[PDB]
Amino acid sequence: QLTPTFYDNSCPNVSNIVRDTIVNELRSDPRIAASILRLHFHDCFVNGCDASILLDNTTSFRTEKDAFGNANSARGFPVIDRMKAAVESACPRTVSCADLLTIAAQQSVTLAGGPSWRVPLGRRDSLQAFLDLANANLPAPFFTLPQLKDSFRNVGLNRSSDLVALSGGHTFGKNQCRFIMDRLYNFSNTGLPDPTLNTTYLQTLRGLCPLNGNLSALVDFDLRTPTIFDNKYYVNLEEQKGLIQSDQELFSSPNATDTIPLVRSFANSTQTFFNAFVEAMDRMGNITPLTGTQGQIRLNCRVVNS
Ligand code: HEM
Ligand SMILES: [Ca+2]
Ligand SMILES: [Ca+2]
Repeated sequence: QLTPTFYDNSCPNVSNIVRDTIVNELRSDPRIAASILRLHFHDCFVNGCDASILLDNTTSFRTEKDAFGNANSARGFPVIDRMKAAVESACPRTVSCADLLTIAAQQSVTLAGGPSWRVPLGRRDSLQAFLDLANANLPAPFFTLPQLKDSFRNVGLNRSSDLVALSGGHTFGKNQCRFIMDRLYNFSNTGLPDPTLNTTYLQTLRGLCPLNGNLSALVDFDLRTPTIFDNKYYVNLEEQKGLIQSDQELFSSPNATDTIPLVRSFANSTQTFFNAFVEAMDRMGNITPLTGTQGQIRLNCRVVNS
């Protein structure tokens, strides 16, 4: 069983070292907190939170970094290497990369103004990476609500609260124009924009992402508070201002009978959202972990120990 006190004797300073690393990085890269939370999400949705996403290519298995949901998108790997080295110096061969990334995600959320809590620990590192599984399990922005629900259920998160609360991760961070081009100019082959996108915001987004423009251009997920972790993401949805299709469907999908009340509840109360986010985060962090003597305590998060 995972426990928040796992390193209280072997490495009581691990959380502080992780925090310091992120604080320093945030000065030159204000997007790193968001990037790190996303790395944890993409780690957990593929064979569980086992740091499999951190592994680089080998001649026997491909890296998950080349998955459709990670390639030219996932970032912050060098920052993880940095905190891992700092932690390895303070506590040799003690903290797994899987746990390190989990702590990094929580600290990132807190540093951005979100809730503060101690995450369950005791996870161990995978002996391989899963590219095919990553391509199959990571949800895409063009997924319908039923598809989003299916994706979460597939990895073990059955609750609509899991989906709505965790989607709150889009309260900060960046998104490439490529992922909303259809919503802006030709949605579902209708030759028209997505009707669930506020028309005033549509104009703004079209200006940032013109047709035939730079598809890699970045746009803020939350137009209200782009870098602050808060409940503004849900207020946006209520106004049809969710950035990607998967965001807005939580409020506008024909299948949103169960998610709409959750969106409203989180928009109406920061406390309600924060409580739900921590609850959902710990549930995601509990997805099929390797524990005890299973797996290893990876020394270099990019490669399996030898
Ligand atoms: C519900 C399904 C979800 C879908 C389809 C989805 C999709 C996306 C997409 C398309 C991007 C943009 C990537 C890019 O343009 O490079 C992204 C970024 C991001 N996502 Fe999600 N996401 C989902 C759930 C989540 C969850 C559960 C979390 C975390 C709890 C999360 C956290 C983030 C963050 C923080 C960013 C910004 C990362 C950065 O700026 O580096 N996402 N997501
Ligand atoms: Ca994983
Ligand atoms: Ca925000």
